[PDB]
Amino acid sequence: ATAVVRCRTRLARRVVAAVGPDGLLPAPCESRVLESALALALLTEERAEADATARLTAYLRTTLRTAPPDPFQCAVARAVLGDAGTALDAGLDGFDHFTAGRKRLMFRTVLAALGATGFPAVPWEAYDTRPQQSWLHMEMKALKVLAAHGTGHPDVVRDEDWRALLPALEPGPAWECNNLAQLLALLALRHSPRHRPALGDVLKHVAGRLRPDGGMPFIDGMTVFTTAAAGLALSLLPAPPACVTPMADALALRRNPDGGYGFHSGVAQSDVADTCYVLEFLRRAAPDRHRTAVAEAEGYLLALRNPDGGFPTFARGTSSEIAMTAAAASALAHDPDRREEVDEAVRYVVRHQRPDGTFERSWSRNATNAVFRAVLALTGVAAHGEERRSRARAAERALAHLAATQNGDGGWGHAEAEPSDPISTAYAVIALARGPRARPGGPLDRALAYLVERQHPDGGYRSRPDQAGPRPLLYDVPALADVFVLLALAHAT
Ligand SMILES: CC(C)=CCC/C(C)=C/CC/C(C)=C(\F)COP(=O)(O)OP(=O)(O)O
Ligand SMILES: [Mg+2]
Ligand SMILES: [Mg+2]
Repeated sequence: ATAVVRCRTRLARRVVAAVGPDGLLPAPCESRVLESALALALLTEERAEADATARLTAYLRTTLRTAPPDPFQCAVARAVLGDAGTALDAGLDGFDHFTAGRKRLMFRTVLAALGATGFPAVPWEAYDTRPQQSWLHMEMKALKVLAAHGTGHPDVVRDEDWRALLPALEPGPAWECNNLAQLLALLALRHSPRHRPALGDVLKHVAGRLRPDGGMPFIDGMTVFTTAAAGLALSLLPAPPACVTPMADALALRRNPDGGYGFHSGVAQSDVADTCYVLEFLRRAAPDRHRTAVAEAEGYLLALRNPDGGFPTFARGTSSEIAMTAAAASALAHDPDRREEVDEAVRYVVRHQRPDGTFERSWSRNATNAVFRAVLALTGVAAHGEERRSRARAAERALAHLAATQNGDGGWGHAEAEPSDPISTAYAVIALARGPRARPGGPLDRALAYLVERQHPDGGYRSRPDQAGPRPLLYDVPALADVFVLLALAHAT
């Protein structure tokens, strides 16, 4: 076969082999500077776990010298190891997202709590947030408490503020698998005498979470998202492997009561991104065997839909997002009775395409992610007449954006002038596979050649990460590189 089909075959063998007997693809998260700095400040303040704090310190120094992250995470590390204002500006430099205002408050309060700058001079209600992802309520309350105590106004804190932090005192792994949220809550809780009896036991577990490199990961892992994406890729191969069945079973038995899926085992918060991948996978690999879970996932998505036709990530009434809306459109299009909601979602996508053919950055920091999501919805949903033309013109502009920004090596990076990486290129490939058939030396041809070239001798891919959280801060789940390249090659072959 062609070099691309051979590449696809070697990668599929590797992804199949990585799926365990429990049907899950392990997907641990790498250490991150931000959480390792917060863990270091917490353990230092409590004079606890000397061995762990020594390793955290060495991890932070090594990482700053060899692989420094964005300016905000660097300023955080420097504050705990020891300009805050300019680092925050460069970190949120052109962060064009509906959460920018909240991120400015969050990030500045983090830095102030670590003694690098003053606390924001804002009304205490600024830390109020409507219910969204479960752990966000806890994070904002933690920051409010830290600011209240940090500025000398502890009496400001109300019992409803403390109550939101109680999950951080539970034994074992972090609530919702989110180490950042627990660390912020514990930094706040250590200021409360009536909560300190529970603090000692949890610092022991926090300290035990360190990874081999001495750091602390953002989250425990992303095995639900990764397993679902990998099953989708494998189910798109000409002859899908047998393992797709235990993978579908592993996902289905983890569904939440609302019918959706969280990003890892034990995450009770469902989200649209995870659910759409599981739904797409189950629809292809086990539509009868898991008919009930499929129906429950569709119901989950429809219950989240916003009145504007778009879909949020976590909760109805939070701002719709383009990538989530395109994903839900594609996932819901397999039933002809949801046509009205699918059409309204695709129209939302078209309405929000930018004048240069792009869409948005949100949970991915490359522009190609939202392009690939949008192009699949624009070209995957059936449509005719006026609506077909409108969607085809929008898809054409998106694919033209890809062609206009393709790097010389055939790949794409996080931004137009960034070096290529396999994940960003994988997303572009999925979109381009909906354009005209590949030709010698054309954009899709060259992107496939790039991916062929970047394959490791062990058949895998090592990529710069693209996932962000809290946005726009990158975190690294290495298992995703192989999975998304395979999804790209399955789409394109
Ligand atoms: C699965 C995908 C790709 C999309 C949905 C987001 C998920 C479930 C990602 C897993 C990691 C995680 C806890 C976050 F990114 C949420 O960040 P955080 O709550 O800090 O985000 P902000 O709302 O503050 O930006
Ligand atoms: Mg957050
Ligand atoms: Mg978080």
